[PDB]
Amino acid sequence: YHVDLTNCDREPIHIPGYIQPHGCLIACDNAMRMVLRHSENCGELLGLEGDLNGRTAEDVLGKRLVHDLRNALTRPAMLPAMETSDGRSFDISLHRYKSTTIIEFEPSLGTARKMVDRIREADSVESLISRTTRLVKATLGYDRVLIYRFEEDGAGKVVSEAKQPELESFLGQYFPASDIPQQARALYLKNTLRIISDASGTPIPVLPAVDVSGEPLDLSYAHLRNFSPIHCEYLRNMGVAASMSISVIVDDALWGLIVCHHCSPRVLSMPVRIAAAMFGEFFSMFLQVLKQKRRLDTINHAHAALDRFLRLAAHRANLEELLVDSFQDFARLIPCDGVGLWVGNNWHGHGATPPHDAIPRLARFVASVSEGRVWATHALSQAIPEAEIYADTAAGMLAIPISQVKSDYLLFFRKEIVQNLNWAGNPEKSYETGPMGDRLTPRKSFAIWKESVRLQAQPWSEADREIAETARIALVGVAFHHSELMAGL
Ligand SMILES: *C/C=C1/C(=C/C2=NC(=C\c3[nH]c(/C=C4/NC(=O)C(C=C)=C4C)c(C)c3CCC(=O)O)/C(CCC(=O)O)=C2C)NC(=O)[C@H]1C
Repeated sequence: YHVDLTNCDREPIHIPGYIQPHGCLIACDNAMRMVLRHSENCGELLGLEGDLNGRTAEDVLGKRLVHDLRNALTRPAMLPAMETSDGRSFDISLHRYKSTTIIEFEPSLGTARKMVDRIREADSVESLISRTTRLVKATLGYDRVLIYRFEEDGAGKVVSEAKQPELESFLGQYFPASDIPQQARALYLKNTLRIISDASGTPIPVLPAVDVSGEPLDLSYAHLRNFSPIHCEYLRNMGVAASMSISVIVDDALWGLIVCHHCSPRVLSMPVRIAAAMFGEFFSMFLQVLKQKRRLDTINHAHAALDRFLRLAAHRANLEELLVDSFQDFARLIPCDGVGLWVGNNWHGHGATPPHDAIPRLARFVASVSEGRVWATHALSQAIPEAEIYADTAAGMLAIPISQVKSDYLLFFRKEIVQNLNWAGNPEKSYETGPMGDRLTPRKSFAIWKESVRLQAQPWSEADREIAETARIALVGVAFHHSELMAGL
């Protein structure tokens, strides 16, 4: 077995058989009686000799320490400043997973509260995320701090950045979903924090990698777990020697990551990591609440806007004329780059929309698939091949029925997503490569993403769809109310 670009999507990164060099690791049985595995550097760090496997935990660590560890017993217990029998001092991380006890040893001020105080008053998602990269960079001292937000398809967008002036910007850039494989996302979801202390360091083998019964050691919750050589190469091509990531959990899902990159080796001590993880939890909670508030404000605004229109309709004899005069104002309901009105087989457009002569084909399509419901796509050329030609202007379409009887619609459009990019990076910046080649570089990642979203628009969110359904009911309703008046006209 060797990992490469053909099979890295399935790399079993939870069982790498190695740890990072800034600590050592002992695996014991579920009762913590016997040593089953140990990293090769345990002898050096703990002051021991030969094969530790088979020796008892007490033999290896001391009765005192084993007692304290048992008492501490999948969320790892953090025990700063513990001592082994001979007086060597360690920050110890202890957990049980799959009924194996894993003990991690690192040879070894109100920070979290003060950091959290500086974000608690953020009053929008942007205000929260902008200040956080700045704050985390200043407090933790990394050369770059980013926040990635995952799109619905899994792609990452770099939504905030604080960096050393001489580093290139990645702000507004996207990376393909495949840049972080599924197993990596599963581990990000399980552990608040992920540390890479030295990307160019030499990893330390776990002894044995595979036990007598054929089982590998599952290091899913071990902070010393080594990382993929694919990512190692990616980091090295970027000039990045160390990282720490904080998982952003919103509504029980992985919303994104706060990622700290350092151009030289770096690892935070256990007490600072505890503070950073606590910060991450509060950041996640506050973000969750701010997203929810923004959604509420958006729905509230839309209802008020629909009421304003209904108020006008109550003083107009001719609803169709009112719609022809007003339809552009519905662009305020749902973010869009254009909007149009298809009523009585005539088209009226505003903003970025398909060309006038393309509309009858589009309207026939909408009438065939709507079935009196909101219908939406962010890949219009997949439904109408001829739409490819105008994808630069209108690649996404959301259609709202506005009559219970006639095939009349209000149509919202969005441009293909590359047209709305706001990328702060340097197009002249290039990257060196290793054996796997230029795939493992930001430049190439971004190019792959751009190619993957050709002819597609930003997807219509659940909130967009909810507003559209409310608008359908309002407009179908008022059309029915005016139907005798319009029959007369
Ligand atoms: C086929 C597998 C691939 C792969 C695997 C891994 N990626 C991991 C982390 C990771 N990779 C990236 C990708 C980036 N794309 C960019 O464009 C960019 C910067 C502009 C970056 C940094 C990211 C964002 C991350 C998240 C951590 C970080 O940002 O430093 C990963 C886990 C590493 C670990 O064990 O902690 C695996 C495994 N990466 C690939 O690119 C493909 C080929």
